[PDB]
Amino acid sequence: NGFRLNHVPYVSQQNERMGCWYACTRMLGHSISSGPRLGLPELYDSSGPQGLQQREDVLRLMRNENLAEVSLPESRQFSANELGNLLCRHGPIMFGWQTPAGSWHMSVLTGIDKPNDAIIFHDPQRGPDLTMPLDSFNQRLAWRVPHAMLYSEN
Amino acid sequence: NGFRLNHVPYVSQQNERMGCWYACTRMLGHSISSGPRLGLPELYDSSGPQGLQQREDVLRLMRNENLAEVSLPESRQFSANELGNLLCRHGPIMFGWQTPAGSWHMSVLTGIDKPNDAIIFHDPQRGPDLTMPLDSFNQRLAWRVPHAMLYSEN
Repeated sequence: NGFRLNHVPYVSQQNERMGCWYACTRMLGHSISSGPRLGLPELYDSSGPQGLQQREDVLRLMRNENLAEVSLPESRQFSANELGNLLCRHGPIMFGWQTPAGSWHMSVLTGIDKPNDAIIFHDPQRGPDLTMPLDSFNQRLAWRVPHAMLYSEN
Repeated sequence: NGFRLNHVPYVSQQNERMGCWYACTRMLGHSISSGPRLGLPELYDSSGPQGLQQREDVLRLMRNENLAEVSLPESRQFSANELGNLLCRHGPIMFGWQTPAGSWHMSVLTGIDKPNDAIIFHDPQRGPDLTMPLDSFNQRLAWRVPHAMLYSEN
């Protein structure tokens, strides 16, 4: 088997701005009353002075709420084993990704399905224990920001 | 809390010679018809000739039955998190350890109890899903041999 975490709890979001942020931190085990000041597009895909501000807000929360970021390969591409290895070290990982309407979303990575070359995740909108192709994850992850993948330090 | 594998099958050693070897390897998913030629003390605590031999014998078994060993840390200590990471990658892990009473035994590591700082293991002579303190595991593990902790490559 391998490379699967097994009771990462499931939390579904409230339909409010950043609803996915609160549900995802909860799946990592944190109870955090604050989050990003604007939307996901700003958080995961800003530029210039806006990018710099959003980055400062995120570092703030990361420090205060005991979250850390995954160092991102310059290739813009994880292998199954790389991801599996990170998950087994770090536990569940909250990631920002861009869906097929161009909307950004957050989900929690919980495991790797090596035979079908897929990541296993909880989606705070769509449900627990979904999979998507590893090729889709690499394509859609928020590579532009160093805070694309957050894991708990607690 | 702590990473736990939840269905490793339990196999007892009966009144068989080197019965703990056959039980542990069966708990790991293998059917292996032969085992180390000398006993447990020689497998886990030998040095000089009786030890370079048992090292050769065990590497051969590993090659033949698709088992591999965990690289032991220089510090001679594992953390709760590191053992969890190891179980997450490799599945159940059979370990050699020395009891207070002085004899060597083999057991199967299955999970970690973080809150109580303990390992969870199947003991072929004492039963399933026992725990012992992590401090005990570190004190009593067969650190002298590189094959202290074996896992399945299947």
